[PDB]
Amino acid sequence: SQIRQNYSTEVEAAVNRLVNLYLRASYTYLSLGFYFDRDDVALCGVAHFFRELAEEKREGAERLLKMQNQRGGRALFQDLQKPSQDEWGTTLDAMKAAIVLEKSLNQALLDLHALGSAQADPHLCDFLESHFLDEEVKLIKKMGDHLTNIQRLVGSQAGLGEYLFERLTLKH
Amino acid sequence: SQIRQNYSTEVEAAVNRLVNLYLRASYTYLSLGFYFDRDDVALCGVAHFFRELAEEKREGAERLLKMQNQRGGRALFQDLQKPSQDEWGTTLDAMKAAIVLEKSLNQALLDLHALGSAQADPHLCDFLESHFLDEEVKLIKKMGDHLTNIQRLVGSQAGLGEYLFERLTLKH
Amino acid sequence: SQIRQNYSTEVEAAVNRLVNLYLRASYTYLSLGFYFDRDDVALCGVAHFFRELAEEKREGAERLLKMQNQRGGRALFQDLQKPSQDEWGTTLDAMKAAIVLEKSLNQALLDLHALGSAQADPHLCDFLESHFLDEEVKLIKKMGDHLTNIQRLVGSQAGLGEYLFERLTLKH
Amino acid sequence: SQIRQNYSTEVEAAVNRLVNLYLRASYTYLSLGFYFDRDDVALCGVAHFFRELAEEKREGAERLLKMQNQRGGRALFQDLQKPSQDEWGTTLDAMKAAIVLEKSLNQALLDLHALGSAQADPHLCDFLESHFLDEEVKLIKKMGDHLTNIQRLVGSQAGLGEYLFERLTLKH
Amino acid sequence: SQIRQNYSTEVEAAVNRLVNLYLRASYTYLSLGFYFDRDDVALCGVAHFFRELAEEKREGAERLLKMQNQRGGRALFQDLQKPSQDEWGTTLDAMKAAIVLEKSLNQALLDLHALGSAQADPHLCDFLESHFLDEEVKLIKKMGDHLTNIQRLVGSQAGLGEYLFERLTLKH
Ligand SMILES: [Pd+2]
Ligand SMILES: [Pd+2]
Ligand SMILES: [Pd+2]
Ligand SMILES: [Pd+2]
Ligand SMILES: [Pd+2]
Ligand SMILES: [Pd+2]
Ligand SMILES: [Pd+2]
Ligand SMILES: [Pd+2]
Ligand SMILES: [Pd+2]
Ligand SMILES: [Pd+2]
Repeated sequence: SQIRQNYSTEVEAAVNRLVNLYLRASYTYLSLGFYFDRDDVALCGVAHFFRELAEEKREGAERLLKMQNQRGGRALFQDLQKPSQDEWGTTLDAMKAAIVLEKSLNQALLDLHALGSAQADPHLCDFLESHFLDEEVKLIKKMGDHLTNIQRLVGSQAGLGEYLFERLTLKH
Repeated sequence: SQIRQNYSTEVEAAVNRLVNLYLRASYTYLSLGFYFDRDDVALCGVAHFFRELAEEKREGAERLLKMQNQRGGRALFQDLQKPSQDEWGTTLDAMKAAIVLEKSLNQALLDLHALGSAQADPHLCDFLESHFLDEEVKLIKKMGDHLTNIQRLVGSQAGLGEYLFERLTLKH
Repeated sequence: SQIRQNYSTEVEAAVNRLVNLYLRASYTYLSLGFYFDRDDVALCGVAHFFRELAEEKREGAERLLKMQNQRGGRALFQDLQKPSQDEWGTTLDAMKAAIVLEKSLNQALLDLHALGSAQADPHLCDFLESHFLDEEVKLIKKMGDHLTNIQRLVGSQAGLGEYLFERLTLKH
Repeated sequence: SQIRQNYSTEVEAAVNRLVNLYLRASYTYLSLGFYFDRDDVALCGVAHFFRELAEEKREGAERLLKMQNQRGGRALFQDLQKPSQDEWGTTLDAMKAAIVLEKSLNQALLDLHALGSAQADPHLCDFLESHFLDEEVKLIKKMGDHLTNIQRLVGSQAGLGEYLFERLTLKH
Repeated sequence: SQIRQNYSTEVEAAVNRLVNLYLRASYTYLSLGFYFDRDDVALCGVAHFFRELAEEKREGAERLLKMQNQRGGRALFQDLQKPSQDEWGTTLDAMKAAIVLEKSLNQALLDLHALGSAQADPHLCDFLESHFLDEEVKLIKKMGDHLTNIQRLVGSQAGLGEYLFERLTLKH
């Protein structure tokens, strides 16, 4: 290094883990994105929603890696586990799986902020705030909104509701 | 001629047949296009979808004919059989008939490419690639997507789903 | 006069009657237009569709009156009977009543053309062609298209279909 | 239907026949268009002249089909016979065959107008006037002009005249 | 090298030969181009037609050489034989010699594609397709068209036809 200052080995390690988490989340969204582009699923707006998220999670991993280098920490990459599912069911199933995924990332961010606080590392605490914490809260709110609307559309005709939600809410 | 080189009589004949196939497909789509413009059918977006395809298949026949002349082959036209139906039923029925039609054209293209390969005619093989093969794959994918969405909309209220699909997917 | 030439008293009288018919049709559409603007009916697109027709039928009467003066005939106005209904029921009911109304105007136009032919009055025959006959055919076709779509939307949930048709077909 | 008014079964049938005629004429011009693009014929302006006509005749069939639906008639398609020739000889031969073809279409239009008159169908009579009758007269006049100029160029050197006509009159 | 992969010595050698062929063809067209600029020949459009081809064949050799380096093959240049003639006779003679030349290049391209296929070298097969095969087919078609028109103009007055072709087809 030569630059490292007030940056604990504990935070460095947690940041590398959080990179793996974000990359895993990107991979999961990549899978979701292609599943909804299958000719037997064919929900364009849902596919684009998840493809967009795959890109956001990748960008989050890259921002963490840049920060790791800015602090004099060292990136360490691990094997990326495949997503939990090969097929993702309905839009409802997928949005449920998405909120749980996001909740898990948010909790990892909270655990890291807690560690930053315990380690008296305010640069970390700020970094997470501006790039990650508020973004997660806004995203989880949106998914909750979507889940509520998906659920109101289930009714007795599930196909009709799945079509209308994709057409009228997720418009490409 | 004076220009013909490496262009077998077998390929020349197959190209003339494929022209007839494409023209037949154009005629079929012309019929479909007008059927959905009937006052007792009246699905504007479906009519435009098939009218657009009638034009594409005609253009495909014309490109084959131009290629036939470029190679020194001779166009031979045959009687064009009328479409298989006078009335085409629902949007679902029509999209089903469309995919089968496209599959039959795609298989004719594949048979011709195979013949090109057996005849060692790379100009042919390339021509088909760029103008026909990838276009068919994209088109069949789209029709599969449409079929999936049509089918999800059938539910218990078929009229409602047929209206919504035309309004929200085929928007003119 | 001083200008009247080849213009029979029979045609002059029929033209005055046709003016009354067109004005009556305008009045009927005026009533329809306001009925769909009632707070307990409230179908904006349907209201605008009929208001637009009230204006078209008025313009048709004015064109006939201008022609009457161009030929040296004399406008004679009669009492305008009120519309056949005070309340018009559903969009379906109204579109049914509209097509019958239009059919009755079209038949009056046909009867007048027949009279023009019997009276050897080609200026009349042409006038009706360009301003009235083709317009009626296009309009009746459109109403037939609408009726078909309204009817497909009735299903088991009439309110839903009436709302969707107004929102998605009659968009203001 | 629900819209059909003053539209006889005789006219409906004649319109379907006239569609077949126009489509046949389009096919004939398509054949002519490609024949003049053969490397051993190679008269660019003549090819474009006939290709342009193939498109015009197709558009004429489509306008008739649209009108058939506007009146509440039902399109019925028949097998399209191949053109009368596989090879078309000289520009002269082709222009001679073109005028006869056009004369045959014009006579079909005249027969249909006569039927419209006998059936007291002024909408038909007008439709044919504006879209077909005057167009045929202008086109036949042009072909007559071309035939006269082709014939003056035959002389003792037929190749020279055929080249000059294509270069100087049919300029692409 | 360090980059060479799936690139046989047989293909490398054939590519070097094809470079020599293309350069020879450029030289031949250079000779043709200047012959038609002689004060006692003086056919401007014919000169420009061949000068343009000299440049195209040179560009083809350069594209092959670039590809040879892209694959890790090594350019080897050989003595360039002078053209088969010092004087080229009529436009007809020259266009005849041009088509034979082009046919010989096309056959070399076909032989190389065949070799690519036997050597399982798809990058080669594609390269030839896009840059060479379709270009040759279009060019040979054009020369066939020209030959047909030249021949129709010979008549009984060869000078007149040679002048008219240069003026009216090869316009600079
Ligand atoms: Pd999409
Ligand atoms: Pd999309
Ligand atoms: Pd439409
Ligand atoms: Pd439309
Ligand atoms: Pd309104
Ligand atoms: Pd409104
Ligand atoms: Pd051309
Ligand atoms: Pd041209
Ligand atoms: Pd020059
Ligand atoms: Pd010059």
